[PDB]
Amino acid sequence: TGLLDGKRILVSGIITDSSIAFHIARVAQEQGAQLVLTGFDRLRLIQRITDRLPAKAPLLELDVQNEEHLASLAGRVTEAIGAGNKLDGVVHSIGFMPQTGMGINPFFDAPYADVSKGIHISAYSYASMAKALLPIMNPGGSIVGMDFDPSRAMPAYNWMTVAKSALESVNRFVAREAGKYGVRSNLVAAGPIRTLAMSAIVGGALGEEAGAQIQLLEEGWDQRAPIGWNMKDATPVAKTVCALLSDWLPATTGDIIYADGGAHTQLL
Amino acid sequence: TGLLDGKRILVSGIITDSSIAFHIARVAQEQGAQLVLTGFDRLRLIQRITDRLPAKAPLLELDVQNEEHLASLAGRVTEAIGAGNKLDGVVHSIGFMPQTGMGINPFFDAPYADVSKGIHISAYSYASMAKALLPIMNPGGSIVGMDFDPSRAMPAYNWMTVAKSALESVNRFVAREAGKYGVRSNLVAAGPIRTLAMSAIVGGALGEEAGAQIQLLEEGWDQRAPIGWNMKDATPVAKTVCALLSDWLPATTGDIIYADGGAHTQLL
Amino acid sequence: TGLLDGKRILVSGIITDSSIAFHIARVAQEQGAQLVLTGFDRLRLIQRITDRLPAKAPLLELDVQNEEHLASLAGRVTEAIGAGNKLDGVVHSIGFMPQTGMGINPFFDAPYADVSKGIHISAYSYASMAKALLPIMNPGGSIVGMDFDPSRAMPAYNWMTVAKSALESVNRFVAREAGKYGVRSNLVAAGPIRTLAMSAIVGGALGEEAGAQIQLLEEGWDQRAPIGWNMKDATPVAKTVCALLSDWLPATTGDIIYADGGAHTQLL
Amino acid sequence: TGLLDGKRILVSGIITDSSIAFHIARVAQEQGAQLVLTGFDRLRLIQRITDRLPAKAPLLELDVQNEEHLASLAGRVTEAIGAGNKLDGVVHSIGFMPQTGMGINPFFDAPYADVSKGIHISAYSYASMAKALLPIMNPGGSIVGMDFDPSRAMPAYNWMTVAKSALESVNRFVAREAGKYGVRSNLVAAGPIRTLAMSAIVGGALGEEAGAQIQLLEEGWDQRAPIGWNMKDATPVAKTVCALLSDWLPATTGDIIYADGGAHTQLL
Ligand SMILES: NC(=O)c1ccc[n+]([C@@H]2O[C@H](COP(=O)([O-])OP(=O)(O)OC[C@H]3O[C@@H](n4cnc5c(N)ncnc54)[C@H](O)[C@@H]3O)[C@@H](O)[C@H]2O)c1
Ligand SMILES: NC(=O)c1ccc[n+]([C@@H]2O[C@H](COP(=O)([O-])OP(=O)(O)OC[C@H]3O[C@@H](n4cnc5c(N)ncnc54)[C@H](O)[C@@H]3O)[C@@H](O)[C@H]2O)c1
Ligand SMILES: NC(=O)c1ccc[n+]([C@@H]2O[C@H](COP(=O)([O-])OP(=O)(O)OC[C@H]3O[C@@H](n4cnc5c(N)ncnc54)[C@H](O)[C@@H]3O)[C@@H](O)[C@H]2O)c1
Ligand SMILES: NC(=O)c1ccc[n+]([C@@H]2O[C@H](COP(=O)([O-])OP(=O)(O)OC[C@H]3O[C@@H](n4cnc5c(N)ncnc54)[C@H](O)[C@@H]3O)[C@@H](O)[C@H]2O)c1
Ligand SMILES: Cc1c(Cl)cccc1NC(=O)[C@H]1CC(=O)N(C2CCCCC2)C1
Ligand SMILES: Cc1c(Cl)cccc1NC(=O)[C@H]1CC(=O)N(C2CCCCC2)C1
Ligand SMILES: Cc1c(Cl)cccc1NC(=O)[C@H]1CC(=O)N(C2CCCCC2)C1
Ligand SMILES: Cc1c(Cl)cccc1NC(=O)[C@H]1CC(=O)N(C2CCCCC2)C1
Repeated sequence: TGLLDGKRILVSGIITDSSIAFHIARVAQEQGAQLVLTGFDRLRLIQRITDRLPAKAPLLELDVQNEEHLASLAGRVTEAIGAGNKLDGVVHSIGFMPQTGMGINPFFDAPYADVSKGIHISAYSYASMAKALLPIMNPGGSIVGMDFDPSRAMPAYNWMTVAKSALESVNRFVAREAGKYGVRSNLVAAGPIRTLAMSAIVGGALGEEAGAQIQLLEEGWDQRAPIGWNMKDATPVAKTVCALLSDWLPATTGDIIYADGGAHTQLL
Repeated sequence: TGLLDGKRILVSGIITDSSIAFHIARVAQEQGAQLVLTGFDRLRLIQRITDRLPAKAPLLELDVQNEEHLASLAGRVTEAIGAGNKLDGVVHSIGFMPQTGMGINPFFDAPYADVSKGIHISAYSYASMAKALLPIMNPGGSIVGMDFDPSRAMPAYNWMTVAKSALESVNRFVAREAGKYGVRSNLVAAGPIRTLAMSAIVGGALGEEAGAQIQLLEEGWDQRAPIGWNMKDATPVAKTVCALLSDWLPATTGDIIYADGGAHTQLL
Repeated sequence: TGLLDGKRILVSGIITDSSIAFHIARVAQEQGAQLVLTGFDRLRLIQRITDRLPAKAPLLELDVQNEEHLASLAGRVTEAIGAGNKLDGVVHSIGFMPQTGMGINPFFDAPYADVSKGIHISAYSYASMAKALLPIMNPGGSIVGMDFDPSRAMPAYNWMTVAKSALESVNRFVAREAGKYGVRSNLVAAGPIRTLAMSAIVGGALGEEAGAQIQLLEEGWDQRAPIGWNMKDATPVAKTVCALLSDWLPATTGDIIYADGGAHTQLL
Repeated sequence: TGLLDGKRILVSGIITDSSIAFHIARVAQEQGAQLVLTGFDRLRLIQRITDRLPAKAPLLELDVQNEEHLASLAGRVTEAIGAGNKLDGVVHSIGFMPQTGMGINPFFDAPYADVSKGIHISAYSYASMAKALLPIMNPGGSIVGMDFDPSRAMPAYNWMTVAKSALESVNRFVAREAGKYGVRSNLVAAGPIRTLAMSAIVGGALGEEAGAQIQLLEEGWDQRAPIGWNMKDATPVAKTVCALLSDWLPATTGDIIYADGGAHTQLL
């Protein structure tokens, strides 16, 4: 009697135990889902990480910039879940921007080759993955991607902000395509989560000013959030993704659900 | 093992079996919730209607323009659910605008006394009800109100649109207050639902042009919605309200969830 | 060869020499406009204030809660500008909320009678004034009102925020009506301007916490604004209103122009 | 005594006499501006076209994908306007998406190489051009780019919609950089303008369904616009760009001005 009992769900984006996708996978399994995981490049690492999940789940390789991986993905998923079975859910939890595109590196100095690679991985791939998986998704199914509200500019996030603006637009078009299959497509806009890399940025990995700016953003976020915001706790975000994967938001698509403590609704 | 197992939830706004709140109440009971209902003016009618719900629920009188009713409400609710028990949820499903404020009656001809009464009932009362009930709500609780997206003007909806714009603003302030209690506050923006009164408007009750315009809006809504929109089915809306009443959107507050088929995300 | 050469423009909302409308009137006259002014209650005061404007302008009494004043207004304006002449512009620079609706007074404690009076004056009156004046406006004309961005909640502004949310909605409907006359309707959303009353609030007139919160908002606004924000200078706002009154934004209506230093486009 | 008397303004994006930039250039010259034009690839054609403008203006080559052209641009502009003179304005009126990214070609079938080229030209280049020209812009100056509202998905516009979503985000970051120079950055979101290429699309150049869909969008736009919308008249758009280039919107930056008849403010 879990929220996702019987559902077959693909989850991308695990790379460490602090990955938002690790917590999405954990909560989905606690609620009865059967998972297929996808991982990029370091598959030995990812397998060792996902051994800590509450249940076993097959791990498939997927580099979203690799056309061969995308073309073979549905077949590999079907092999893993059994002929005649389809997916009920897909989680896109993938993002990347080269360091020239973030941090104290000036906005104008990011070469377009770098920005293009960030937009490929962070925005276009939401459409790539939907293209690959919709043919093996059931009616009533759900595609969910992770967003960070890009409606306003901010220090340091720079071209990643642009990539998220693109992703939000991509999501509204994926909803048009997915609708033909009876499938919903939505994003969860999360507040800041202190992953490994974010702690590295606070420690100055992308420059001192950038670290300082992110600490100020984190502090302000919890202040503005009427119910507070705990950057060390991804569980509320994971629960929100599972809500979208369930049968309980059946008339929402092309849309963005804010799991951010309510901060974006408050000026100060 | 229902979505709302053990939760005590107040539901306002039932007046007929086509009321959106009737379907919210039905689905919440199917998912294990224990309800207290509130009704306006025709309590004999409302009792006979709610006899058709799957489980029994006490009915309390509440005119939101009546200060005495509001001042006594928490005590009456506590009497109904038992001393030492509090509410986990509150549903505001209340709206009203005099006929001078809607339909073919010119926008400029609505007297302010009429508009004020519509705004009192449709917007201010969301704050009134929160004031009354927050002192008897548990941490983790949820206040939900019904919205119709007023971001753009449209024919005939006229001053009711203005009242909804006000309600959206009220909701962001109620979230600030509710947050002190560990309680969330959100609206569900539903697509058009063919209630009794809406069928009456399509039949020309507020003028012929108004009826024609609403039929065009309904048709366009289903067209734009990537997953379609069934104006005769309130269940998807009721499910969305129950999602917000559950524990599965714990980091959303001051916000608006669109249960509209995705229509507001598509231009055409 | 001023921006507004030959145009006849009604300007409401002057009460002191720090009124935003005083600066709108000054700049409009510097650019060639012929004005008619309207004033509320203290007409002797207002006349003495407007004697300092660069050119003479007739002053008419207008209490927007007074139906007789509204019903007679067009005739009084026509008397002042001459039979056979019409207005090219109207400026609404009127707002009010009782002190129970702002400041440290709790949001839930504002009586609806108070909120209703604030919404009447601050939102409904935009429609009242358009109703009164559209019959004596020329094609190509422009109605402009003053807004403070209410898209997010904030401390202390409380029910005035709600009134502005209502005003934004009203403006989109006034645009529908005005369009029949070839007239545009828009709002200017200004950043914070340190008028007499705002200095009084910073000095604690609506409670100490409220004053502290407004000083923080002011400081943050200038920080966020990419071109800065000078709360002591209403001229940039006045220029923006004159831009809307001119012939140079002929395809904008139902809309909001932000004269806020760009602050609403930046998170921090 | 023109709106732009004495101002030196760079205008990009002319390719035919139906180019929106041709009308921007014409109106700016009618209002006293001194222009420098930039053109892509067919410079003989562009020179013959711009011979029809009311005044002479030097034409410089600029392919925004060409790094050498960008690196040399400021020097070439300075050579054209005279050492010791700087620009007061820059107009970005550049867009491109390969045909795989628009029309009836399925959204999922656009190769990323194609999408990337569209985003390079249509979005990244707004930042490229600002980088190149800000060092030779005066305080009080203005950078303006052309937008088509991408807040909602729509048929056929497909990946160009995504590129515009990216451009809107880019504009908010360019505003941060430009602010250091005392320069504003804004976009004008225009309604549909029947250029040569758009007539070609209506005639079926990107598929029959796409042409049909654009005709429906055009018709609906004029219907929704409270003051109407004339797709054959770029002058209202050109005037709006000149308003932003003038001194009359001095507190607007990082923002979007809608020159669309008010259509985006109305649902129907
Ligand atoms: N951390 C936050 O503050 C935050 C906030 C809101 C949204 N998000 C978003 O959540 C998502 C997950 O981020 P995270 O914070 O968990 O970081 P993460 O580093 O743990 O996850 C990013 C993932 O993207 C994967 N990835 C990179 N290149 C790839 C490629 N070529 N093919 C496939 N996968 C590839 C990485 O392997 C990694 O698993 C991202 O979309 C991020 O933008 C993060
Ligand atoms: N029907 C739709 O298309 C639609 C769409 C979106 C949102 N909504 C909203 O959903 C909510 C419920 O509307 P509905 O369509 O179910 O209509 P409804 O008529 O069934 O419900 C409106 C309720 O408000 C109650 N009410 C009126 N005055 C009251 C007062 N003084 N005190 C207390 N209650 C009072 C009525 O008794 C009734 O129960 C409203 O907020 C409405 O604006 C409706
Ligand atoms: N000051 C700011 O920070 C700021 C920022 C953005 C928008 N605004 C808006 O600008 C407008 C003007 O405000 P201001 O700051 O210049 O203050 P102000 O006090 O100088 O102007 C408010 C005006 O409203 C008038 N008014 C009140 N009740 C009236 C009635 N019954 N009939 C007619 N007029 C009536 C007052 O006489 C006064 O002239 C208001 O809409 C305000 O909300 C102000
Ligand atoms: N036509 C409309 O309906 C409409 C509506 C809103 C916005 N817009 C926008 O207005 C702008 C101008 O479009 P238009 O309709 O006048 O079409 P247009 O074809 O006349 O202008 C597009 C211009 O981009 C130029 N361009 C393409 N690749 C380039 C490159 N590598 N380097 C430099 N310039 C390059 C072309 O030469 C051309 O001059 C675009 O941003 C477009 O997206 C158009
Ligand atoms: C919010 C912020 C600022 Cl202001 C400055 C720098 C960094 C951040 N926050 C992040 O980068 C967060 C949000 C986000 O999309 N990611 C991604 C995580 C995966 C690799 C690319 C970045 C991590
Ligand atoms: C959408 C629409 C148009 Cl366009 C014109 C007229 C009516 C409507 N739709 C409605 O009025 C719907 C949406 C809404 O808030 N209610 C309320 C139902 C309760 C009494 C007041 C109106 C019913
Ligand atoms: C921005 C702010 C906060 Cl946060 C708290 C209190 C006050 C304010 N700012 C104001 O009230 C500004 C903005 C505004 O509409 N007015 C109105 C001025 C006329 C009388 C009613 C208020 C003055
Ligand atoms: C609005 C629309 C639809 Cl719905 C479908 C197809 C085309 C369009 N409209 C356009 O493409 C308009 C708006 C726009 O950015 N351009 C650009 C003109 C320059 C080359 C790339 C496209 C022309």
